[PDB]
Amino acid sequence: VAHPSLGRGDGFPFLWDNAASTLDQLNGTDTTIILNGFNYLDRLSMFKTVLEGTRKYFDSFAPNNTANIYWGFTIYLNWILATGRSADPTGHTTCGLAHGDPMCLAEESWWNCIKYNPAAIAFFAAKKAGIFGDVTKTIVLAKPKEANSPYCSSEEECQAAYPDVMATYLDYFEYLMSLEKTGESIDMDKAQQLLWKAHVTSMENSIAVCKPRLKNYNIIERQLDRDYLISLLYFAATNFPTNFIESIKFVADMPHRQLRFGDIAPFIPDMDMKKNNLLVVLHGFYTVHSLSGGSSLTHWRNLMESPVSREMARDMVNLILAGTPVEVQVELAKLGIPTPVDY
Repeated sequence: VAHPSLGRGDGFPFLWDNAASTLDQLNGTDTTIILNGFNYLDRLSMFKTVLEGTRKYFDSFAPNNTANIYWGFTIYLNWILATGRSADPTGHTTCGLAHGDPMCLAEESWWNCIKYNPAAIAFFAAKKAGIFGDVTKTIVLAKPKEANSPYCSSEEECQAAYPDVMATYLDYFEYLMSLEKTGESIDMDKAQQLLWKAHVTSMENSIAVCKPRLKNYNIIERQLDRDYLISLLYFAATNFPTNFIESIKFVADMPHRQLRFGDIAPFIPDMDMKKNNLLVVLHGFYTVHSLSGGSSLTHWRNLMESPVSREMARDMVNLILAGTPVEVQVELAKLGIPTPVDY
């Protein structure tokens, strides 16, 4: 069974070796490639194939492709599986439960809802850019069952429903492809900024359509979900790295199980101090955001235009990841955010 932070045991995702490295290895026929977006292993392949296709850009920094910035959502896929957050929370199907199909990722899961596109649409953008080489096969995606679903099931449908999402992931992969023609080395800060801009665009394009799924969870776990999504917008503006090491550091500090009535951070007794602390912090970003009418995020983005501000903001993120109990509003003030007051 998948471990929340360790994956299969060493940090790499559960069933890492079973996922495809190249499009050749995916199931299909001679004119089609078949992917089930609602299956863990196929989603893992959507990540792994891009990781193998982009390996050459990050090779001189570290072994085993661990400097690649595509690890972020790859590691979070393992975490949503390991913690039961991809399973059907309604009780209407056995999708994702141990007595049903444990690989199945539920349509009604809020986590699956927000994380689907950074797998699938990003995969299409990579293909279009030529990350995979030329590919004559047609991609066929398993279809959702809900009518008027937020989950798109083809290249054209995804393009039409989420055009900005497709475009921003494309910008990232097009920038990587340009390194082969300019005969230049990779600008890490610029590449990271490009990938973050796609992730953020995806989150923002999915927030309203995935919102109703929040109601399938109790109020404590549900507020964590909001806490997380809002916090991510703040973390992205800092250009914090989404490589292997940093991603492992984040999921280690995330709760290992779904929350329930009774859980109040930082006094959750089956979690270490680093997890309890991260939960307080996530809610701290939500509170600043909420009390300011979202205006703190706008200020934060403007301040994060400066590379020196971004470096200082990443230092605060490292303190937080180490378990240091910093007050978010007080730190944001120190970096020049006017901090709101409750009325």
